[PDB]
Amino acid sequence: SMNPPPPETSNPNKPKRQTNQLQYLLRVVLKTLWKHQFAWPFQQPVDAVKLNLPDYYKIIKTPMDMGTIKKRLENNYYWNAQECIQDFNTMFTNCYIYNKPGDDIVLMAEALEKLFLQKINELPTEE
Ligand SMILES: COc1cc(C(=O)NC2CCN(C)CC2)ccc1Nc1ncc2c(n1)N(C1CCCC1)CC(F)(F)C(=O)N2C
Repeated sequence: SMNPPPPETSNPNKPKRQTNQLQYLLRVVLKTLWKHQFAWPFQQPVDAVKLNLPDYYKIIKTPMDMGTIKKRLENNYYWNAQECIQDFNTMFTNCYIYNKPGDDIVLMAEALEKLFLQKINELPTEE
């Protein structure tokens, strides 16, 4: 089976704004997660072909990854911080859905999610 095209990261027809919360999501949240020792499987779309997972895109219909999230942030693709937060949650929950409790990849996602939740708890108030 083929991989799907990666999620869209740019759309010239979308309105754009910068907010202190979206700036925080890029400068603090994404940066903190990216450098984590368990980040690397989440830094690009799942390549189901390379990984020989023919059923991955049969099961996961809303793929997401931190490479995509970062590009969306850099491109001012998001209008609301909540959109970006949803994309992180989609990434984590896709991992839990496809895989099984206790799997190494799940433990990796769990560590990132812990850190994510800590940083989102420190999200500054909308200015
Ligand atoms: C360079 O990339 C990899 C390389 C190798 C790699 O090189 N593995 C080697 C390990 C040692 N043997 C000897 C050869 C292959 C393994 C995994 C990689 N990448 C990856 N990215 C993302 C996911 C994932 N993997 N998952 C893992 C679970 C276990 C097998 C895929 C399952 C998943 F479903 F796709 C998933 O949810 N995510 C989040």
